[PDB]
Amino acid sequence: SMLDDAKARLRKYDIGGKYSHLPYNKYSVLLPLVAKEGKLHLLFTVRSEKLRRAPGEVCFPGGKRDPTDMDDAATALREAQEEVGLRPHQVEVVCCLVPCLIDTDTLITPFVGLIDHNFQAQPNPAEVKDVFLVPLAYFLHPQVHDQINHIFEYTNPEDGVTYQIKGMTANLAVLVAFIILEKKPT
Ligand SMILES: O[C@@H]1C[C@H](c2ccccc2)[C@H]2C[C@@H]3CNC[C@]31N2
Repeated sequence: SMLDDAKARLRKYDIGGKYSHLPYNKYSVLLPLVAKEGKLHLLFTVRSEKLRRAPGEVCFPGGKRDPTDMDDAATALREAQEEVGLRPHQVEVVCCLVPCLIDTDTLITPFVGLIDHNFQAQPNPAEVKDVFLVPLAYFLHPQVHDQINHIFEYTNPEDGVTYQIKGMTANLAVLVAFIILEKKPT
């Protein structure tokens, strides 16, 4: 099946806990995979303005580890619940992808999660201004704009609204698309 095929591909790139004990400032992100209309999609947030860290940007759900988190996957799930109301029974964490090093003292750990078909996003307006889906296949042939910095523009065919996706978020989206969609019969 489509979902079993995706999880089996993703498992080959799981690094597990290999890098999780190193002494960094620690953040996790959840890359949430949603099946709709026979295709895979990724779920993105638009961050609120009132936030000190990173206002108005397109990002995956996530944030800073705290002392309650049992492990780095727990951080990602805690933060996804607070931002969009995703509950634990509604997500299966499939793997941990290559972490991202930033600013010399920070390590960001990405987890891929499969999302239950009955989940419906409840944006928390104190953290998130918007929540939207992008088909995974988009990231193999994106609409690119140069700010030189590469920026993707995605227009939702439902309402004509355009979103800009860039930086680590765009890099991780392309990676997940390559892992899941490369070399597939039609
Ligand atoms: O907040 C996250 C994590 C990263 C981060 C960088 C520096 C300090 C803290 C955190 C970057 C890259 C991520 C893209 N979405 C916002 C985002 N900023």
